Amino acid sequence: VLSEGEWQLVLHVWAKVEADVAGHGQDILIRLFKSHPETLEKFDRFKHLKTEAEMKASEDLKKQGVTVLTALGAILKKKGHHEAELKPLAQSHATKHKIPIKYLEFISEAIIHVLHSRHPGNFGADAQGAMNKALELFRKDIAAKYKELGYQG
Ligand code: HEM
Repeated sequence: VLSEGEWQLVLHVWAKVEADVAGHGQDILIRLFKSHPETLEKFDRFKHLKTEAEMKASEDLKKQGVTVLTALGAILKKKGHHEAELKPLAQSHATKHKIPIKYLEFISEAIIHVLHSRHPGNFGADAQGAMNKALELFRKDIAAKYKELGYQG
């Protein structure tokens, strides 16, 4: 369970993401695909992209980055009270997209990497620890839902 002070560190860096969620989403997805290229294979819409340049020019990838980060932002703003938000997300990602917990760890690592690079003014050590806690809680609750849904993540 996160403290309110930890939630505020999470929400204060998310406020900067929201200055330009599209640009942050491009950076985060591209970082994920460069660090863990196997994850790109899950996105049938744009798994054909070969280079970071193609990735940056992809309108579909940009829209996906907005979709991801906006859904995650809604979850974070619930400050752990995210049962309703996790239901459809767990179901689609367990059953339709088939995203292992290991890949949610990968995208969490990409989010932390991009925030560390872009936002040193709001992502010092304490803030990064709070974000890690929030993302661990997200993955913990998602993994429990995966099991309820019949998916070993
Ligand atoms: C913070 C973690 C994540 C969040 C909040 C998130 C959120 C979403 C949302 C809102 C959608 C659209 C609605 C839906 O299908 O449920 C979506 C679609 C999708 N997600 Fe995720 N996602 C996350 C992580 C991942 C990861 C790590 C992968 C793959 C490695 C992935 C693969 C996909 C795919 C393939 C789609 C369908 C894209 C398409 O329409 O072609 N997701 N995600």
